[PDB]
Amino acid sequence: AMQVITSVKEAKQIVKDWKSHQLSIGYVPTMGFLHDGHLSLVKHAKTQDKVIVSIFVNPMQFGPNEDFSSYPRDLERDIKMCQDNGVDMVFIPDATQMYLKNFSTYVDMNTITDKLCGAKRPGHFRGVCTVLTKFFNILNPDIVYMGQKDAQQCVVVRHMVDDLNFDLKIQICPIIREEDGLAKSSRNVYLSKEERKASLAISQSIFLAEKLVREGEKNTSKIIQAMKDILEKEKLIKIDYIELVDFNTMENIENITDNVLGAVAAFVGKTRLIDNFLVQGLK
Amino acid sequence: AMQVITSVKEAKQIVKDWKSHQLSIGYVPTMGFLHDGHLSLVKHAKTQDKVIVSIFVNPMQFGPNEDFSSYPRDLERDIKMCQDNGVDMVFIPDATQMYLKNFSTYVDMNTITDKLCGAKRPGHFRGVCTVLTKFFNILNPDIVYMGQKDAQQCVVVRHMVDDLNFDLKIQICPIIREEDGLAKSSRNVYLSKEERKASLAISQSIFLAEKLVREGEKNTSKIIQAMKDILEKEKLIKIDYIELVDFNTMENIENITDNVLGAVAAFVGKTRLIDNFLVQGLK
Ligand SMILES: Nc1ncnc2c1ncn2[C@@H]1O[C@H](COP(=O)(O)O)[C@@H](O)[C@H]1O
Ligand SMILES: Nc1ncnc2c1ncn2[C@@H]1O[C@H](COP(=O)(O)O)[C@@H](O)[C@H]1O
Ligand SMILES: CC(C)(CO)[C@@H](O)C(=O)NCCC(=O)O
Ligand SMILES: CC(C)(CO)[C@@H](O)C(=O)NCCC(=O)O
Repeated sequence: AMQVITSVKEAKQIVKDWKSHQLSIGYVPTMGFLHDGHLSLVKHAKTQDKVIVSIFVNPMQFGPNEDFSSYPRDLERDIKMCQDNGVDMVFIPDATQMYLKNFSTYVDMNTITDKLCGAKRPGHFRGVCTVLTKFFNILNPDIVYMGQKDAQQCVVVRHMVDDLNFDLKIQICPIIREEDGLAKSSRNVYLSKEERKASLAISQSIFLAEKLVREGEKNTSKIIQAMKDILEKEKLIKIDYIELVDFNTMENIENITDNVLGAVAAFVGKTRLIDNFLVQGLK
Repeated sequence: AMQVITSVKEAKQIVKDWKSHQLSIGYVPTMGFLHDGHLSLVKHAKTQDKVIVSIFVNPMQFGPNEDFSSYPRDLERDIKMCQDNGVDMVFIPDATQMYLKNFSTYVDMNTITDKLCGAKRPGHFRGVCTVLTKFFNILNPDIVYMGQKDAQQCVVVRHMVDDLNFDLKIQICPIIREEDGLAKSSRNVYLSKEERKASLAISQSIFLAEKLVREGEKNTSKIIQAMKDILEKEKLIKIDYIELVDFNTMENIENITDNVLGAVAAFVGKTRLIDNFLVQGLK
C-alpha cells in the first residue's frame, strides 16, 4: 500500500515511524508529470527500505519570464506511476504547507551557481537550495537520487549538503533518453511536431562532442564549434549556451585534462531544453 | 564520563549511537569562556537524556571592527565547568573542521534580522544562521536551549527553524545576572573597574522600564526617555540603540498592547553590551 501525503506533519510522522524500525530511506524529489527518467531514479532508490517521491512545482525556482503557469500537471498520472513502481510515499505538499505567510528564510551560495543556467536564471538556485533544505529536513532521507540531466543542480546540491553537514548522500543517475535521443523531460510536452524534430540536434551535438572527447580531442574551442555547426542547421533553435566546464567548479575549460562537463541549453521555439555529457578520470 | 570532541565525524557517530537507544538530546550552543548564564541553560538541558555543549568562536558572525581576536578563550576553564555540571559531550570544533577550503554556502533571511543589532552588525545573523544550521545538522538535537539575553537571536533562530522545517525546538531561558544586576556575559571580562560601575546603568534602565510597563505605561516614547535619562548620567556610556519593539516582528512600537521587547545596546568604553526585558500577554 502506498501513502499519498499532502501534510508536512503527516509526512514527518511516517518518516519518524520508519526510522524507529531502522529502515533506510531513498528520496526522489521531482516537479511531477512523471516520465521514465524519474522512474529510473525510483528504481535506484529501491535499494533502500522505503522510497519517497515528492511532487512540488516549486514557485521559488521560477521567474515570471519562465513557465510556472504552464508547467504540466497531472497528479492522477503521477500517483498511478508511483503506485505501479513500488513507491512507498508520494509527498505532494501545496505551497501553503511549504511556505507560510511570514516565510522569509533562504539558502544560497557564493560559488558554482553563477555559471551556466544559474547565470541565465537569477534566483533559480536559491529556490532549489531552499526547497531541498526543507524537504531534507522534513523527510530525513539517507540517499537522495538526482539526475545527471540537471548536472549543475547535482553539483550545487552536493556542495550545499557538504557545506551544511546534511547527513545524507546525493546519488547522481544517468540521463534517460527517448528512442531518438532526446533527453526525457516533462517540458518535452510543449514541443510541436516540427520543434521536436529540431530538438534532436541538441542530443546529436552531445553525442558528437562526447565521441570527440573520448577519441582524444582536448581543444574545447574546437569541440564547441563542432557542436555549434550541428545546432545552427536548425532554424527553430536559439542557443542559450554551449560550454565545456570542469565538473567540480563549473568554470570554463580551454584544454581538457582529467574531466569535462559539456553542457548545452537552447530554446526550441519557446521551450528551453538542456542536455549534457560528463567524462571523468581521463589520463 | 564526559567526551571532549573536536571532530565532526566523531560527534556524528556519538549522536547516532545515542539515537539508536532512543535518547533525547539537549543542546547548548556557546562561544566559550563559560559563566552562570551558560550553566543555567545546561541545567534546563538536563531534562533531556543527553546534553551537548558546543564551544566555537564563529568567525562568520564577527566583523573586522569587532572583537574576534580579543574574545576571551579558556578551554581548560570551560571543560572543567561542563564536567562539573553534568555535560555529556563538549563539542569544540576548530574552524577548519567547520569551514573547509571551498565553503561558500549560507543561510539568511529577509525579515527580522534588519532590526536592532542586525542593523548595527552587517553579516552577523547570516553567520549565526549558517553556523547553527551546521551544528543542528551535525548534532541532531531535540531541544536547543538559548538565552533571552540575545533576544533577537532567539527570534531569528526560531524563525529559521520554522521556515526550514528543522525537527527541533528552541527553548528560551531567562537572563542570568551578576549580584548587582549586570547581565552575565563573557565580554564583561573586558570592563575596567570604572567601566563596570558605569555599566550598571544598563540593567538599571531595564529594571525601571519593565516596572513602568507592568504598572500600565503604554507610551514607548516616554519609557525610552526615562531609560535615556538613566544612561545619560554615565559619561563612559555611548548608546548604540534603545528600542521598544514587538517581540515577534522586531518592529518599533509607539503604543504597547499585548507585548513588548525593550532592548538596549551600548558601548561602555570599547565594550559593546546588550540587555533587554520582555513582557507578554498584556491585556
Ligand atoms: N531524462 C532524465 N534522465 C535522468 N534524470 C532525469 C531526467 N529528467 C529529469 N531527471 C531528474 O529527475 C529529478 C526531477 O526532475 P524535474 O521533475 O524536472 O524537477 C531531477 O533529479 C532531474 O535531474
Ligand atoms: N546572562 C545570560 N543569561 C542567560 N543566557 C545567556 C546569558 N549570556 C549568554 N547567554 C546565552 O548563552 C548562549 C551562548 O552565549 P554566547 O556564549 O555569548 O555565544 C546564547 O543562547 C546566549 O543567549
Ligand atoms: C530538485 C527539484 C525537484 C527541487 O524543486 C528541482 O530543482 C528540479 O529538479 N528541477 C530541475 C529543472 C528546472 O527546474 O528547470
Ligand atoms: C548561538 C551562537 C553561540 C552561535 O554561534 C552565537 O550566535 C551566540 O550566542 N552569540 C551571541 C553574542 C554575539 O555573538 O555577539
